[PDB]
Amino acid sequence: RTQSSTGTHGGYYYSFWTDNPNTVTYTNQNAGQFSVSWSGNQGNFVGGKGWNPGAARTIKYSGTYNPNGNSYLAVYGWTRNPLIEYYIVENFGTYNPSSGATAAGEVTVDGSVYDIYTSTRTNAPSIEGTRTFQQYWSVRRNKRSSGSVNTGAHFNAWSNVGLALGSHDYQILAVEGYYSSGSATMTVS
Repeated sequence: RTQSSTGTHGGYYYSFWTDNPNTVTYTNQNAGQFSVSWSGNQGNFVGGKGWNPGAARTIKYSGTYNPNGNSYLAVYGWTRNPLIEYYIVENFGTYNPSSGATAAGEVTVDGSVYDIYTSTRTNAPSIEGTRTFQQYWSVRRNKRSSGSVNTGAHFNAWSNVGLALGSHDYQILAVEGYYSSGSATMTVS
C-alpha cells in the first residue's frame, strides 16, 4: 500500500509520499503552509511544499518541527541532464541522513557551517525511472527549525566537488520520517 500526491496548492508545488497511509496525515494549508503528523513508528514518508521547477532561490521557512526518532527537515530537489538528487538538511532526529556518503568538505552559509557529502545511487528509483545518478548533501551543523536558505551557495559549492547541476525539477522543503513519530507545521515562501 503506497500513496503519492502532488500538485499545486496555495500557489505552491506540493508533493507527499508514504508507504503507510494509515500512520501519516499530510495536510495542505493556505499559501506555502503544510502540516504533517505521523504516529505508531510505522512507515516511511516524505512531504512538503515548494516549487516546480526549482531555481537558485532564497528559501524562507518557519514553523514547528517535533520529530521523535528517525526524521529530517530539508530542502530537497532534483535536476535533469545531469540527473542529480540533492539535500540541504536543516535538522534531523536520531539518525544523520548523510551516513554512508563520502565527505567532500565544508561551506559556511546562512549562519552555520554545512558539511558536504557526495554519493552515487546505482540502479535506484529516480524521477526518470531506475537510473544511476549523483547525490549532493549539505548537512547543517547548527540544527534549526526556521530561517533562510541560500540554495545558490550550495549549488556553487557542490559544483566544485563533482558534476554541476542541470535543469531543475521540483524543489521542496521536505519533512521526512522513517518508522518514527512526530508532528510538524511549516510555511515556505
